[PDB]
Amino acid sequence: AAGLPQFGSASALSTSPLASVALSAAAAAAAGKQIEGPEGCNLFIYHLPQEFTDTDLASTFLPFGNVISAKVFIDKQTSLSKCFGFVSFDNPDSAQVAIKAMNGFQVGTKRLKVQLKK
Repeated sequence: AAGLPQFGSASALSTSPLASVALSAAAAAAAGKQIEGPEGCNLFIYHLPQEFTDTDLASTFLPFGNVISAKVFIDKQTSLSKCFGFVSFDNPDSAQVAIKAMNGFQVGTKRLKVQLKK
């Protein structure tokens, strides 16, 4: 071939008669919301297990314009539920107000620690 391939997009992987394929686990990096923006309105919270998603916090504070959310799940093996989420606000002080004035994870009995950083 000419040696000119097209990249940038993930293509489908078909199976082959070769059989015997090595399976490996991968940790995708998806951000609860829109791409990154101007920092200064960001918040780091840590209260709940892996079930804590970044999208919930972003949505709540959303006046917090450019919304970039990520999450950090923590469990020793499978049975430990303690964890934190990361959020990144890129907007006027309004996003800042979202962070100081608002906790980020409520569970029937849990409250997330919202630590503000501008």
